[PDB]
Amino acid sequence: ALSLTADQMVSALLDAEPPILYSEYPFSEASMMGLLTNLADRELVHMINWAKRVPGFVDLTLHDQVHLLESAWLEILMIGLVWRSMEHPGKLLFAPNLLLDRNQVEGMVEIFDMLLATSSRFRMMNLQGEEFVCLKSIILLNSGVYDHIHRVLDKITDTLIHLMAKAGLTLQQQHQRLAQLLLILSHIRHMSNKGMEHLYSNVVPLSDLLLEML
Amino acid sequence: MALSLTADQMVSALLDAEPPILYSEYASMMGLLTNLADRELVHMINWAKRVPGFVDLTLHDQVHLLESAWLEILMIGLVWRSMEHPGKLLFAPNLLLDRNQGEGMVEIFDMLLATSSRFRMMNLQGEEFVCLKSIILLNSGVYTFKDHIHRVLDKITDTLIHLMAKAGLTLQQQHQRLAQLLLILSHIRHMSNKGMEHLYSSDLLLEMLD
Ligand SMILES: CC(F)(F)c1cc(F)ccc1-c1sc2cc(O)ccc2c1Oc1ccc(/C=C/C(=O)O)cc1
Ligand SMILES: CC(F)(F)c1cc(F)ccc1-c1sc2cc(O)ccc2c1Oc1ccc(/C=C/C(=O)O)cc1
Repeated sequence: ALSLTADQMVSALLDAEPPILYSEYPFSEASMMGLLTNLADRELVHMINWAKRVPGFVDLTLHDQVHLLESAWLEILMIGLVWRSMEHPGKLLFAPNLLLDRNQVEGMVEIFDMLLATSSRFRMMNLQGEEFVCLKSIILLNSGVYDHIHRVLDKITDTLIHLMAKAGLTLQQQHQRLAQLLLILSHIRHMSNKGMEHLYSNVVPLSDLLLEML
Repeated sequence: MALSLTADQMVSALLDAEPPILYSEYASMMGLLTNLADRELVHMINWAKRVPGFVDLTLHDQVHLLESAWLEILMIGLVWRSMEHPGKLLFAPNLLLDRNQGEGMVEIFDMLLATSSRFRMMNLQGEEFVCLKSIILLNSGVYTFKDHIHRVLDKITDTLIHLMAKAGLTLQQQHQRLAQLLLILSHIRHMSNKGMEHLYSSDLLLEMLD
């Protein structure tokens, strides 16, 4: 974990990427929720396989692994959502067969627009895939900490910087972009909080799930 | 305007803009905190107006940023004051509450303690603190409304790095510490949302700015 170079870290994260799942082959509030709920359920399974391939995660106790996934699972789904929705302005790509707009469930339009704004921010910054997988790993490891983990987090920070330095950015630009990316995570946390609020205002067996994976 | 300020000039402006540490009046624990928060809000507006680049913004934008960040700013201030008091939160010098003094807020309290311990373990400096508080003000509501904000945010980033470089930290330790600090802002946002929904369980901002 702490032995990996920045390049080894990147390739390991890239190859550990979860597959793009499909929705079940007009919508109502109930039907829309059912599709999204089912999609998220099947995605959680792959998220666990991905998490167990994130450097330093399996080094943790099963107790800590459950706690980190329980806190970050919606954040991870959301950043995954806004990432694949980058090439679709004004639209969210939940699934290749499920591309929705603003007009496409009461109480969700606020978080929907927040996800759209985040996607536009990534597109404006021209977020790269190598940067995306680093941000996703950070979310997993940081969302539920409150010195092994912090050292792994520092390693991912070095990896991000390495990617920016290799891209030709000046050290000032490296620090600025790093700051810009990590501040977005605060907004992703915000969207998750509102999401966890609204959703639980069917798919929560991460403790159950992770244990049956063993 | 503020885009011409140096790192040291940015620090000096923020340090001198710092709000005073208010006192509590010499169950009803909520009443005291509500009153304290009310009086702190007035000074927060004065502080915000002195944050470099904040007055260059639309007033409606100034209001939006303040309403989105006001609890985050109150909390990071609390965490800052409580740094030298392990296991306690210093809402006021005469209002120092323990963990068990903290229905349901014991969760919010523990998160505030944990944040206080981290800043203590990181040995957060005052110059770093005022920068973090400035970031919170400018970043918390930027995705719920122009490019001026991001420019100002970029120079606060420049300021933070400068402070770390002056402290003697290596260039690797600089971006690592920068990352650690900003990741804590995510948890502060989390505490605010959890706090905001408990206060649940703001158009007067324009008046104070008018
Ligand atoms: C706006 C919105 F739809 F994204 C959205 C707005 C919110 F307030 C909250 C969540 C969302 C999301 S984002 C996520 C991204 C994707 O990769 C896949 C699914 C969707 C998921 O839909 C979901 C997600 C989880 C559940 C769980 C319910 C249960 O356990 O009973 C139900 C529907
Ligand atoms: C008490 C606590 F910190 F745990 C806590 C847990 C939460 F879930 C949410 C907020 C808090 C806090 S943090 C803040 C830090 C300080 O500088 C000053 C006061 C306190 C404030 O007490 C408050 C703050 C605001 C209000 C608003 C009431 C209204 O508008 O009517 C009421 C009480």
